[PDB]
Amino acid sequence: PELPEVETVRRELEKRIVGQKIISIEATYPRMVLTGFEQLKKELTGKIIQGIIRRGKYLIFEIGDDFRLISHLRMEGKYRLATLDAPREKHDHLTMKFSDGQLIYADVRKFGTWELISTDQVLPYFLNKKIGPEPTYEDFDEKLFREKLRKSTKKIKPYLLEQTLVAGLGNIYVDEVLWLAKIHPEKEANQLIESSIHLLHDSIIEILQKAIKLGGSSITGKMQNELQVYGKTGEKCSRCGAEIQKIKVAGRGTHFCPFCQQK
Amino acid sequence: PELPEVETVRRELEKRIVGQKIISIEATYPRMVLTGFEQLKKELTGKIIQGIIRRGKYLIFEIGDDFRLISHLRMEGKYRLATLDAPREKHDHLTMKFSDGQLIYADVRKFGTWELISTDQVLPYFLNKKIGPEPTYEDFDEKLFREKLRKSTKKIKPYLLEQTLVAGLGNIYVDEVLWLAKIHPEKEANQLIESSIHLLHDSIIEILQKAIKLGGSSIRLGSTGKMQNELQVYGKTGEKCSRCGAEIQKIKVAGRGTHFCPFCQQK
DNA sequence: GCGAGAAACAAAGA
DNA sequence: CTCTTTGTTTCTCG
Ligand SMILES: [Zn+2]
Ligand SMILES: [Zn+2]
Repeated sequence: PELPEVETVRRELEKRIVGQKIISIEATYPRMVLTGFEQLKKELTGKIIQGIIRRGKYLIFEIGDDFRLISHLRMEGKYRLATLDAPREKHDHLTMKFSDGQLIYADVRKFGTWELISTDQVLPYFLNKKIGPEPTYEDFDEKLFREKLRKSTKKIKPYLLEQTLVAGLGNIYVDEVLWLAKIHPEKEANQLIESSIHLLHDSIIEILQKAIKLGGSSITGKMQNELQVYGKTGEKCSRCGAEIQKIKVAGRGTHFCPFCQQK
Repeated sequence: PELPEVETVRRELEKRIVGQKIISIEATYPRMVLTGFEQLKKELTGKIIQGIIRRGKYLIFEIGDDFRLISHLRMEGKYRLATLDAPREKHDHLTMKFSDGQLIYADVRKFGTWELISTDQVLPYFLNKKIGPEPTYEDFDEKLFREKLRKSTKKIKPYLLEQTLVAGLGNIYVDEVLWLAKIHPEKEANQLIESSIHLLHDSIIEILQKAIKLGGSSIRLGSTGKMQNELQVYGKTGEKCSRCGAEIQKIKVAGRGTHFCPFCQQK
């Protein structure tokens, strides 16, 4: 999941679990709680979920007043709400039990993480990750973006995916955005023109905000209907009729139009 | 690679290339020759490799009389000897060709460097970097070492890594030394006792010489090492300390992965 | 001071 | 990027 998907998860959870008291926390894979499962159990049991925030692809549960739970799903993490008598599934790892149901975290890869952070350490935690700005016209400043790009010979796709220029792009939306901006994924950042950078800036926001609006991509989101390159190897570019190509860039599957996006 | 690995490489090359005349030097990544690839090609082509020395982690090729080739392998740099018709490999950057084969330099991450330096600028090259002493009893004076430590607030692990106190420790051997001397990586230099310092000094020499003897550490020319079997903490996270039984922990210290026994090494 | 970060880069690991 | 980490050194930041 990318930013839009995480934000969709944040909204669904906000509607459903805010106000709920945690009766118990149990784990079949405590190691995914990097800060220590027993500590987390001690501090959050009996507390009320007050809210759920997001920064980048990170979810932030406001539980009690002193601590926050920072959850990253990584590649395959998924939350579901189940009844109390719900049977286990193979890749369930963690559960928060409430008086009339439970919030289960599952992850086939076991990459996702929980981190218990004191409230005062949340801003620092994100500063320290060097996470870039939210992809909004409010936060994502084109001048700073331009300045950083002009200073780098990094290929634009991998650089965008670092999360430092702007937060929230994954493999799917980076390909979408480069297509929309007519930029080759292996173009060196400092070869981008000013106008090209402007369009890239806006396409980042426009695609990610649109995808939030459609509840993310499901491959129950609807953004998958609006994908122009991801998964369309061989099909015709809607803009020029060229066959969409798939190459590997810094180890990642990459879809692009060979006419609309040229190095 | 660290000092022991560079020494192992220096030995293997010394045995195999001294006396060879350079027929050609070619590069697919000329930018790693920081002083200018073309000048290097022009100055070394046709000359005989007379010897290879080492200072710290640096290799020093004596080729001809007027110039020295100073090579640093940084993180992953690797030399090998191949036949003349050898296929290229993905991360090969430079080759030095001889009449019966070639010496190829490869480096996945492209951190490694070559520099052409005139012979009478070699000693100043090293002085200018402030490289510390070689880790031998003869060169590594405990008295200077002590004075430098007593005067500094630096955390001991990053200070050792700087190469100025003593030359040749990298992330592996610094972790190993500190565990042997029972010193916490984050301990400030000036809080070290004279007896700690003495033990530290000796452990540096003892580990780096045992490492050279064992042909270096082969984790993932030079690649037949045995020292990796003698490691006590580096990469042993979650395993038992061999001295006290406690769980080896890993933390980050000045940006580097750091393995210690928290029982044996208290800050 | 100092330590922290970042640059240079690619691929493996969790 | 899903993100972090890696056998180094040199450099700028705060
Ligand atoms: Zn097209
Ligand atoms: Zn111990």
